Amino acid sequence: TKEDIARKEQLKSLLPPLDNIINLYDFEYLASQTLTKQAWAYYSSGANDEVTHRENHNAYHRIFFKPKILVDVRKVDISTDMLGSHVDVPFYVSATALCKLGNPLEGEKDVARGCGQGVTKVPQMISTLASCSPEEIIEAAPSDKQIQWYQLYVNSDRKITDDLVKNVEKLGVKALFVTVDAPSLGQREKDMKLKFSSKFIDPSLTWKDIEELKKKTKLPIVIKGVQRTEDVIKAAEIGVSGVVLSNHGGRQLDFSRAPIEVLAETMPILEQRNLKDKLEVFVDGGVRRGTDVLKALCLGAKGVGLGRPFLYANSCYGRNGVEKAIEILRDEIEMSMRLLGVTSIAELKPDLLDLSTLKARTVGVPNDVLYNEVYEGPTLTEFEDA
Amino acid sequence: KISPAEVAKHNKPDDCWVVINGYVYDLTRFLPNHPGGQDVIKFNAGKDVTAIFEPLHAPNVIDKYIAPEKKLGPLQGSMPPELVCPPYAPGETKEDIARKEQLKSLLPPLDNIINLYDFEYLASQTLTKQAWAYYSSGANDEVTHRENHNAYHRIFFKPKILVDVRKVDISTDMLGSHVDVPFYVSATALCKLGNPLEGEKDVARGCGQGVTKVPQMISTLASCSPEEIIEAAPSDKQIQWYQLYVNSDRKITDDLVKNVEKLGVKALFVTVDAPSLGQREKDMKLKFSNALSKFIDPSLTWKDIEELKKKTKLPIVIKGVQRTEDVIKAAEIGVSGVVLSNHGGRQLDFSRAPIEVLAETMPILEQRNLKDKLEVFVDGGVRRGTDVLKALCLGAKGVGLGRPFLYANSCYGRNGVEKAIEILRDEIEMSMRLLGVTSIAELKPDLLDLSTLKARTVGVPNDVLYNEVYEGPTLTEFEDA
Amino acid sequence: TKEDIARKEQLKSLLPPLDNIINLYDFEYLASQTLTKQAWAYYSSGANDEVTHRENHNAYHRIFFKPKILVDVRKVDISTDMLGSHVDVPFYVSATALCKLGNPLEGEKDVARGCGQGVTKVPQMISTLASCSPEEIIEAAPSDKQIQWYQLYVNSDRKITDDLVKNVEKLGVKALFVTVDAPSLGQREKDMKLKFSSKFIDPSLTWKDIEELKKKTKLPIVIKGVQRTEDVIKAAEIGVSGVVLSNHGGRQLDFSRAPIEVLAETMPILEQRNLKDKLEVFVDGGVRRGTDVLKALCLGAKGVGLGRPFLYANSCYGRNGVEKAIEILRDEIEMSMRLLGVTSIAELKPDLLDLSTLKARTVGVPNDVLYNEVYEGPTLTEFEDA
Amino acid sequence: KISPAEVAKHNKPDDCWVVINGYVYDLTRFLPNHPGGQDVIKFNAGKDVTAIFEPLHAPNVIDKYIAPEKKLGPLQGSMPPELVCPPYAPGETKEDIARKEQLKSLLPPLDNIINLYDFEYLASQTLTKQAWAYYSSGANDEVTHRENHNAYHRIFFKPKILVDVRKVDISTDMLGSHVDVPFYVSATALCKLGNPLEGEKDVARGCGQGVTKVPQMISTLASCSPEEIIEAAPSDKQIQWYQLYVNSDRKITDDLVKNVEKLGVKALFVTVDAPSLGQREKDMKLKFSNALSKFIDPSLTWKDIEELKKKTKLPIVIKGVQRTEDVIKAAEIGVSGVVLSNHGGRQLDFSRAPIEVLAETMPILEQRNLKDKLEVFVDGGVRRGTDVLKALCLGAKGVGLGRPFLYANSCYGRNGVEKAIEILRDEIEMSMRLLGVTSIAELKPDLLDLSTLKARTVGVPNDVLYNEVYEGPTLTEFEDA
Ligand code: HEM
Ligand code: HEM
Ligand SMILES: [C]C1=C([C])[C]=C2C(=[C]1)N([C][C]([O])[C]([O])[C]([O])[C]OP([O])([O])=O)C1=NC(=O)[N]C(=O)C1=N2[S](=O)([O-])[O-]
Ligand SMILES: [C]C1=C([C])[C]=C2C(=[C]1)N([C][C]([O])[C]([O])[C]([O])[C]OP([O])([O])=O)C1=NC(=O)[N]C(=O)C1=N2[S](=O)([O-])[O-]
Ligand SMILES: [C]C1=C([C])[C]=C2C(=[C]1)N([C][C]([O])[C]([O])[C]([O])[C]OP([O])([O])=O)C1=NC(=O)[N]C(=O)C1=N2[S](=O)([O-])[O-]
Ligand SMILES: [C]C1=C([C])[C]=C2C(=[C]1)N([C][C]([O])[C]([O])[C]([O])[C]OP([O])([O])=O)C1=NC(=O)[N]C(=O)C1=N2[S](=O)([O-])[O-]
Repeated sequence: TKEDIARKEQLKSLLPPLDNIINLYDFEYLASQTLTKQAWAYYSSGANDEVTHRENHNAYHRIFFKPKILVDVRKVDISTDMLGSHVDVPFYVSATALCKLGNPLEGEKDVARGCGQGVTKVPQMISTLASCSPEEIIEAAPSDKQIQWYQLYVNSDRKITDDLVKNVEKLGVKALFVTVDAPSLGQREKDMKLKFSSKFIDPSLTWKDIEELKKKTKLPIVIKGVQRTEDVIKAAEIGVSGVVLSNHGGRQLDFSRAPIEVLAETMPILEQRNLKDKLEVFVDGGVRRGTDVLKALCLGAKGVGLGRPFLYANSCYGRNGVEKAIEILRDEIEMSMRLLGVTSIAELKPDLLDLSTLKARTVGVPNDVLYNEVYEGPTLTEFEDA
Repeated sequence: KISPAEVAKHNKPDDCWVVINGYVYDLTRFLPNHPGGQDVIKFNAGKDVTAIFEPLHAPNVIDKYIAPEKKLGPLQGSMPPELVCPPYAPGETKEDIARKEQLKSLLPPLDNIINLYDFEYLASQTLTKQAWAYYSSGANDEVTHRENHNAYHRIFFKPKILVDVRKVDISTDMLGSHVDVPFYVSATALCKLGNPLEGEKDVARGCGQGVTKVPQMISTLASCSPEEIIEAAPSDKQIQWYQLYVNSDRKITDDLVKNVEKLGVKALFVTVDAPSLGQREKDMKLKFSNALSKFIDPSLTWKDIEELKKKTKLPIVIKGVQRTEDVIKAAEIGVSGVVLSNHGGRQLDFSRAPIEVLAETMPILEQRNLKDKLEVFVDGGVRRGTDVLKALCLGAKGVGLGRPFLYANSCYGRNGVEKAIEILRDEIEMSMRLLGVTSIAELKPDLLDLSTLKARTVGVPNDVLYNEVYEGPTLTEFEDA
Repeated sequence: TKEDIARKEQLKSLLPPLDNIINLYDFEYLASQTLTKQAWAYYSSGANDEVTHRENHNAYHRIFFKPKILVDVRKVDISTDMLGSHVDVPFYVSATALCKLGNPLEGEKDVARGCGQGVTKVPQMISTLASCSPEEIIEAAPSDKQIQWYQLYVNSDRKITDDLVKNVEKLGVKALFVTVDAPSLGQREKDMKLKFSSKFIDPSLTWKDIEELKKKTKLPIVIKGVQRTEDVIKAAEIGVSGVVLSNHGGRQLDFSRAPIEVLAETMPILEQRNLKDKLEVFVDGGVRRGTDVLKALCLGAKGVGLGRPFLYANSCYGRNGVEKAIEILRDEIEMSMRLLGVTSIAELKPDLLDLSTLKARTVGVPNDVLYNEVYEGPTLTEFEDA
Repeated sequence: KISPAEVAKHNKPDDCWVVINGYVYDLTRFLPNHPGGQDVIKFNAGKDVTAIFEPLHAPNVIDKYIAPEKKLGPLQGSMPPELVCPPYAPGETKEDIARKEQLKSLLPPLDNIINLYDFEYLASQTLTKQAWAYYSSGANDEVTHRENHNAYHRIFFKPKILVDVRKVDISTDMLGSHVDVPFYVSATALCKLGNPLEGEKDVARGCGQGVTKVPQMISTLASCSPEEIIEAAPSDKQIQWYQLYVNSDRKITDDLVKNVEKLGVKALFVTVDAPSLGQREKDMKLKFSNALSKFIDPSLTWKDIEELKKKTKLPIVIKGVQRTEDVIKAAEIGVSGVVLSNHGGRQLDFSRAPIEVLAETMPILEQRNLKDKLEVFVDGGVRRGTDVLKALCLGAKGVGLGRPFLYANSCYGRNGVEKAIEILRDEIEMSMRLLGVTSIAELKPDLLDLSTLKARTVGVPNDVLYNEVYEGPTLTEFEDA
């Protein structure tokens, strides 16, 4: 109801200067105060109780580092290559449907500008349901070396997909991410709630359709949305290039595991089934700090993705916001490796980690209301009255 | 003919004379065995209690429980005016109207309810204090009632991708019939507290009127008679199940089984987990400023259930089993099923959550080959479609809900019970696709991550001095705000 | 400061009628509002951070029951015998120094009246630093069969102790509890704090002094204050009768284990070293409900003790308070056995218990301030405005 | 002679000219290597900065760090009035006086402080915002800083009874000397933020004036010179230890070791866990509206420590080891000790708590026989006497505290540092009796319950809808109140 004015006093001239944004949560606190209710509902939502959405972040907290001291770390190099090309930093913007709800004027173009306008050029997955055409987004994209991938929601009308694959290969996208964790649109009750005052995606998809989609294209194929060791090993038996261990930001099945627990489980199997070199394994979901990024790289992930932080940077400070988020994260990784005693993404191995309490995901017995309610704790000292 | 004078006189505990609907009853022998505590009858002895009485009981109870020669006689004209008891609402102020504006249509239109918690919220705001305490309470500290639900959250899923999940089919077979859904309505006592006009006649209706029909379990302590509730059923194809408390006068029980069998209920669920009434302190508290009885016999034994099979042709399900050895025993006397339950945490506190006993029991049932010969149901704390799926993956034939159907029926009558069925039917169908399975038959434990099932912790007390002085990081302030 | 008047409007005629006290916590909420600050400080205190004081209660919550259904439980008998005599119920009032701070007019006499004035007669441990003489307390004691024990703080001046042992044996006390967990008076900073506006106990005590104290008396001897399996087995090698597994209500060493964890550990060793029949093992600390009592009895304890609940019942409703607390607890035990499917304290064995998470005493990693601070949960439905 | 005009001119990042105490300095080469960030120097370039400068630095720093020919010359008379910088208190309003009434004597009399948390509380109320942020902050999310202390609580005790604990003796030997206590004061940088007049000269004093004297570790970044701090020591028998950051200009480091060795410090603690400055976001935040440098060389290697042994006769302790393999390496190059530390959680977040690495390390040190040849110290989050005892039982020779001595010295100067020593000396003595041991030598791991050491959990998110609607039990209301 006419909040738009209050909200406008918020973003107009009260957002702080980008030089004061310390971490990816600041982009998120500011976007929750100014985005429109339906932008906010749609970007932040999770499926149902959002325990997977949050467990995704929190599972990073079950893993602690075992650093090395007295290692020369004057120079640290954080570039890696993902899926053939060499990339500046080991993370990427992952794909967000409808980026124009938050940044109406420039949509997923400003993200494209942000991933290539600064020193660091980060990859950008363009969403099949992006609110700006592939055409435009790739054209906004400031800088040759900055790479871009299409993620695909195969349609029931396979005609539309085949044309679309062909048209983006024409446009030079550098790989195909087929999202398979969404045969139906998980329930996101925050949306639902405010929406009170699908043909588009084919629920029939199958590994055979991935096999045929292989033959219809030359780009590399990454299945986005694996959540089991068994389908990582399958995506390897039908020969795709990649697999993103992901549960769609916890917007699809609640009580799906966090990707980092599934990565730590799958990688030893890959190594024992000898498949490890044959598969790029990416991981996204709830990654908010450089040490999160680094924990996933140490276990074997090739690149970790981020959806919501970029998206809220982009919605509050447009393409410049996305540049600042790209470097905030770039400095976190870089400072932490220096502190970890490694100098290059390939040095990042598992023995930099204490994985002994990775499975200490607990649900504690219900608090004792009454005992807690009569108990009074000690008190600090006081200060003279006056 | 009995004079008011003579009547009123006997207002004392070892001589309870009371009047209900212009009739005097000698309730002396009766009150220590009144299911809803003897306090009510004791206190209101020597009065005309009909307003307490008439709106909370099944129409058949005076005839069914009191010896014929205790129905004393007609009261002459009427009581003294301050001897007719007004409707029982302990602790309720004149609130009755503020909670009636609260419910009168400020209750949101029934197509805006997104989940089963919405009905809890709505009922906690509009229901009568006696009925909220009665419906929402657990035994003592309620740690088993909360634990019943949180134990679900110690289980994660292990989904399949790129499976054609175009058509998914959630229907199944429970106890001989084929049901549309894998959940049912468990027996709750006294539904008229929250739905004074229809009570159970409305859950008979929401369960059967729609394109999905859910099994209904009727309670031995239901505020409507089993005839009234079956007669309310709108569909000829919906299943009703009768739940039994066996009385110390076993002929009373024996007539009751014969009766519900003729009305055509389809199974007999014999509750065995309340030999004594658990202590529900929110209720208790509500009378102080507002445990045995012969009614539930505290002597049932495995031999009784052995004798009941012989008296009946309905399948018998033992409802209230809390450990594997009793699951295995129930199997050995050839009963058809067992409902793993702790009665919604209203009886022993620190009884375990049924999802955890089921994860324990079903592998022992498989290894003993008794697995295919006993259907195992589970209830307690099931609020979402993925709780139901966690139980079906571990082996339970069917999942019971007692409390969400009581708040739904309480705020919205039968269309609440039908809406509540759609919420949950959609949530299950919806996560069967995202799990990559298309039929209940495909739910297997290899779809669950069971490795932290047992990670039920009690953490050490924390340090109020360390945390009293710690300040966390802060977010950026706006230039304004 | 003149709170005494407000406080007096509290206890005078605003305490609820004893018939409305539902559980042992109600006695505690009411005593915290009316006791004098120094009574309250001294009764509720723990050593230092009070984590042992609370862990004592909470460790009961790590243990869940495995009940039996379809057991005739029309009749349940909860009496047991402790230390030779046969006792009504399996719990006892444990010893509280200075009971007159809360009940100034009748001190530990009203407790003595309370343990024998009703149907149930419960034991009463009389404290060496009780604020009423043994003489009086035993004389207040209404009823022959009601039993009473002295607990002893041996003095440095052993003369005073020897006379005192002899004088209480004269007075018919039924056993000696020597408290050994207190060679110094643990720091109870709530006291300390309000006290801003020892020869009495011998820190030299040793198992030899217990050996000699055996020869100077005929009463049975219980060492109160064992906290290790090793000294349970020692108290058995020098032949005393009992041992109370206790850490003095967590007023002595913080980070002492809860008695119930130590009981569950010690009892199998006793059984394997064959000593089990030779030792009564009691257990007190943080027992507040009948199911607590029952969990300790199932593992082998002979009787569980309670300090603070009796003490606050006694300070708010004097001897009648203590009667009501004795029956509140008596009905809890009795209802729960009925629900457990057992009919007699000897039926209470370990297999009535799920001890699988007894050691799930966890300290979780620090909450993530910022993530939690930007996250907003789902919302219940609302109700029309008006 | 230099004219104000010429000076002020160069107020730009690649030409920093600044005036401090009537003297112009060319600080251009210098500011990217200024330990307290280059931002301060950058911003105040072209001004007379003496009020920022004079009150926060050791008296010897311009002479020790700047090339002699950069000390430009005398400034002629004085700056423009709005070019003399006022004392740095970022984000502090005129608050300086409300916090000065706060501290002026409404600070409670020093014999009422019951524990080390009291000083935290008092300093958080009276200290300057720059100094509270600086002293109290951790890296990033601060989970290692809090975790440093809570890890203690995952260890319980296993006490002895009926042991004669009449006389208990807490004294011990650390690094060759015999100390009265098993704790010491770890090096904190900039003590003048919280104690502007004496800084470190007062912890030299509280540590030595009393009947108990505690070892003091002096920082390479101390706001007083190592001479001033040793000269302040009141007792001839107290131990001072020097902590080193080695600089990229190794001659600067080499002169510094030679110097502190002549002043008679007793050990060299070489911090190795901050090659780069951890990101302490409370500080950061305080300048926005208020990481390498050559100063700490990011190239030290095990060979450097190998070369330092040859240059020195002090024992060398490596301070900042976070894993067993580096404990074992430090042992293999024959250094005397290792301080298991993560620098008070100010450097890498998700580094482990030192009490847990020590429980891991000491059994591997015993089995390799290196156990007796390396003294292992531990710091981080030690606030009570039973934390110290948990570390001594597991093997640590001595426990370090950096932050409680900084709040104590900040609110109460040297008598705070002496009081803080008594609080902790009493708490240790006191629990050695209740453990039943009378000497540090008797503390062994068979006195600890170590079975839940590793029970460091992160629980699943909980269900805000289930808990939003649950109401717990309530206590009895008074008839009144
Ligand atoms: C005439 C014989 C009676 C029979 C056979 C009878 C039977 C029952 C039964 C089967 C219940 C269900 C218990 C539950 O689950 O809560 C009940 C509850 C109750 N009855 Fe009766 N009743 C009788 C007389 C009375 C009388 C005379 C009163 C009037 C004071 C009364 C008041 C109640 C109340 C208040 C409850 C609900 C328990 C509560 O307070 O939550 N009943 N009765
Ligand atoms: C003349 C050469 C200088 C030397 C050798 C020097 C040295 C140092 C050292 C060793 C520290 C300790 C760092 C810490 O742990 O926080 C420090 C801090 C600091 N210095 Fe200097 N400094 C110099 C010039 C300046 C100047 C000209 C300013 C004036 C703006 C200044 C302001 C500060 C401040 C503000 C800090 C504290 C860091 C904070 O803000 O928390 N320094 N300096
Ligand atoms: C957030 C989001 C949105 C807004 C949208 C979207 C998304 C999300 N997604 C997801 C992804 O990309 C990822 O995975 C992320 O997010 C991760 O996590 P974080 O935590 O970081 O956030 C998606 N996906 C796909 O594939 N596609 C698209 O488009 C998307 N979107 S939806 O579908 O959901 O709408
Ligand atoms: C809640 C409830 C009520 C109200 C009542 C009742 C009950 C309950 N129950 C129980 C059952 O049904 C179940 O189990 C349920 O509840 C579970 O939980 P949830 O959580 O889901 O809810 C019962 N039972 C029988 O059988 N009967 C009857 O009636 C009942 N009720 S009482 O007895 O308690 O009254
Ligand atoms: C509480 C208390 C008080 C007040 C006092 C006292 C006590 C206590 N104690 C202790 C005992 O008795 C026990 O152990 C109890 O308490 C248990 O716990 P609960 O939780 O229940 O509370 C004691 N002890 C002895 O022995 N003695 C005496 O006297 C005592 N007291 S003091 O010493 O501590 O004062
Ligand atoms: C807190 C602190 C400050 C203020 C400063 C500083 C520090 C700290 N550090 C560290 C040490 O000393 C230790 O480790 C402690 O702190 C532990 O924790 P607590 O929790 O106990 O407190 C340091 N270190 C060295 O070495 N140096 C120096 O100077 C220092 N400081 S900084 O660097 O960071 O500035």
